[PDB]
Amino acid sequence: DIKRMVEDSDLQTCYCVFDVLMVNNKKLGHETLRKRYEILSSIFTPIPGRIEIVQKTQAHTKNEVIDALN
DNA sequence: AAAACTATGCATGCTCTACTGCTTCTGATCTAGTCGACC
Repeated sequence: DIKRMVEDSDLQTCYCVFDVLMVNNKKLGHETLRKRYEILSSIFTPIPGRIEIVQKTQAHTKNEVIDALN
């Protein structure tokens, strides 16, 4: 039940962010994914266990996709 | 010496106050099921 955390449970809630759509009266929804990913590193400094940024890896072949799936 | 008045004990009924047993109401507990929302 991440849907409803229990107080006695040892595990806690974590937020893995993979997009930003607005920062300081600047609308990022019409921008490219590259620029939003770049901006996402200038909003918060992640602290493991509570808030994090999902890692994206560059790839330009099908074999890379298959290796990641495996 | 005989008769009338009064005292005390006892029977009698009725009324009132504790104790035991049956029935019903409430509280507490457990078990089973439903719903919100996600995925």
